[PDB]
Amino acid sequence: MTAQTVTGAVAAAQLGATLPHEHVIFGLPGYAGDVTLGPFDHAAALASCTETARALLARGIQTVVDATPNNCGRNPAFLREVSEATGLQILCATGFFYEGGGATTYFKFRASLGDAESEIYEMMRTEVTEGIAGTGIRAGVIKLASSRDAITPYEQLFFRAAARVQRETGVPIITHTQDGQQGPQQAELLTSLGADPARIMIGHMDGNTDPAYHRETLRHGVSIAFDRIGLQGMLGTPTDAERLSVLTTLLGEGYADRLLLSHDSIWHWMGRPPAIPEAALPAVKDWHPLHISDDILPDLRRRGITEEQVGQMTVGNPARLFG
Ligand SMILES: [Co+2]
Ligand SMILES: [Co+2]
Repeated sequence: MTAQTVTGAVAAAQLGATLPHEHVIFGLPGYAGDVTLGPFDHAAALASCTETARALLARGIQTVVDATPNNCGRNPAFLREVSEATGLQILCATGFFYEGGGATTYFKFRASLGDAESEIYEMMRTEVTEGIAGTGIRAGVIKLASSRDAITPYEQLFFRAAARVQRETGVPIITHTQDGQQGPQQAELLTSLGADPARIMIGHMDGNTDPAYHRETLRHGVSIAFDRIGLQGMLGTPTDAERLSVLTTLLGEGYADRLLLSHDSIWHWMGRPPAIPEAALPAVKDWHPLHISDDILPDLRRRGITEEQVGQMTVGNPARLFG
């Protein structure tokens, strides 16, 4: 095992309770073009993010997996600052985001002129085994993403590169699914390429409310994450009540060792600060990284989920997957 964090290798048994998909900082592609009126205040970001990390530690959370793709404001050196200041363990990612998420097209262009898969493979392999941008800070997971209606031929370059790095290094893979679709397809493709199903987490599976979809995904041996908990009724995301309805069904069916829980929260936004309109405030009220600890786990316990099941989802599963 060992997990590769931004401060170094840590044993699987030292990961503790983990949030496996969050964003310490995050910018939607294009934020860097808005630098003049949306500059990065490093001191303010560090204060805000350290405060958040201290709050998680208070709740028994010892590790966070930052899922931020390379083109979405990823900043390993900043993650390391937050980690060294607080003791919160942080894994960072290597990967690029879905083909309708912007940026792109740099590799789209390179793919049209040459062997982009091989170049993406070398990037992922270098960032996992040696480090990111000269810093010596290594990625502890590979980030993949697909579009809603298909895993596009362009997206597949990244899936094929990631599978090879996975086979060679053991590194975990976590994913983005768009609008509650393609989970079975991701699982099929990655397993078909010989990637280790005990080291794959199919993401945003809470985006779909039909348990048959989750079950099919789960036939492939992989883990699945209800990782946007708290983001409610916003652009097709279900409510947390709908999420927990599906989760308790799956727990009742013995799936606790393959379910994981997160918020997909953003602790500090790159670019201009977010301007949330009045009618959207309910959607984001509970969308912050203390919601699972304070609201969700106690609610599951009230519903009859056992301490053993909660510990499996929040501690056991991450140790196996990331550790
Ligand atoms: Co995502
Ligand atoms: Co995310």
